[PDB]
Amino acid sequence: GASKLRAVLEKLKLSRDDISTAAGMVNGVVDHLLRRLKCDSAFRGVGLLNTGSYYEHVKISAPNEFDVMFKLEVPRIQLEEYSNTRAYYFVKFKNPLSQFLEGEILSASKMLSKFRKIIKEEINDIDVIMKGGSPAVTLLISEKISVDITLALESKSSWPASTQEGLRIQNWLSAKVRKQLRLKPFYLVPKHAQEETWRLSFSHIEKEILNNHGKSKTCCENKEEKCCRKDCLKLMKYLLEQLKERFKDKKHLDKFSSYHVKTAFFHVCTQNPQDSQWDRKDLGLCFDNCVTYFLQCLRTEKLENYFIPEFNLFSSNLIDKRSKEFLTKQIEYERNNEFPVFDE
DNA sequence: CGTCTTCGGCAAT
DNA sequence: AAATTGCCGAAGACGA
Ligand SMILES: Nc1ncnc2c1ncn2[C@@H]1O[C@H](COP(=O)(O)OP(=O)(O)OP(=O)(O)O)[C@@H](O)[C@H]1O
Ligand SMILES: [Mg+2]
Ligand SMILES: [Mg+2]
Ligand SMILES: [Zn+2]
Repeated sequence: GASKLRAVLEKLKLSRDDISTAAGMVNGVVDHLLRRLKCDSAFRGVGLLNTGSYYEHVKISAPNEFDVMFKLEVPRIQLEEYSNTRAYYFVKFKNPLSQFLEGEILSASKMLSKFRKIIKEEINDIDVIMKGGSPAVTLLISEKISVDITLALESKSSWPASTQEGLRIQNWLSAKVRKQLRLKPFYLVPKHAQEETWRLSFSHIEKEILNNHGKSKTCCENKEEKCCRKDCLKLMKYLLEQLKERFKDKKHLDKFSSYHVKTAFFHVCTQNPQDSQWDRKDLGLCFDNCVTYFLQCLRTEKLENYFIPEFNLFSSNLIDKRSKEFLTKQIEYERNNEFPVFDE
């Protein structure tokens, strides 16, 4: 019901007064931590990269969770793939970060220790409190707003071989745009699989795609070309959020995150490259495409990382089969009854 | 649809 | 020498 879905999206609209107060609190704390980190020899070339739903304009309910990425431009990087995970690597150099070296590989553990320590020493100074390595630190500002701070290495090199067949946007955002996007740097965040591994990150490309998302260059720039891509992502994020809360006493949905929904959404955009396939009048049909695709990923236990096709976010090593069947069962029930979790 | 606010980039310090 | 910063304009809440 497109009429009901529009009512849900109004409920999910952020308060501009809340945005102004929340952004002010986040920026003040983030700018403070950047100034301190820029004073350290190791974090000398640190820079800010705003990531996540808020800066992608797909945050729902309230601006209570922010995601920032503190990126270091590292030089002469040499990646070594860990096992055959296609997404986790060991970092080597072909310098400031010499202190974090353990042998010849860059220690994500050591680098995370100084990162957390410098931030923790600076957070006790401030009405903010600090709480698998990525995000490095989670701040709670005034008991209302949480900010995930992710340490990240910036490599301006060509993307690793595992991403060769990823970012399949040629028939959607154009091969010209895929060439320019893959020219931008890629990022490595400390994530353990072994605690000295780094995981590939493309949150900057995800933000850029979401804010320049149409086949048409003028998509969502005027009233005539308002698509419902972001509305469908919001509805999918809310559906998973309401289900995880409804079944929080059970532990099945604890492994599911909004990134699974966001990754699945990018795949639906590849499957439906035209803006006419995302017309505002067809919000219920477009949302059902996102639901139908997400059910297919659950049932087949296959949800490829949008940038690393061989990395399966729904792998059996990552999520239990009973968790996928449970979420499959609940989504099918929810769809067959006009999504009761939206009313709550 | 005009107004106001925030965010992102990068010449110019 | 290279990190900082002010500013322009899009995105989107908001109302009338
Ligand atoms: N498993 C993952 N693999 C790769 N990148 C991830 C993963 N989880 C999160 N990210 C990156 O971190 C960012 C923030 O993720 P987070 O878990 O905070 O949710 P989100 O995308 O911000 O949406 P919301 O916070 O509203 O649920 C994402 O935009 C994504 O780019
Ligand atoms: Mg977020
Ligand atoms: Mg997070
Ligand atoms: Zn659009």
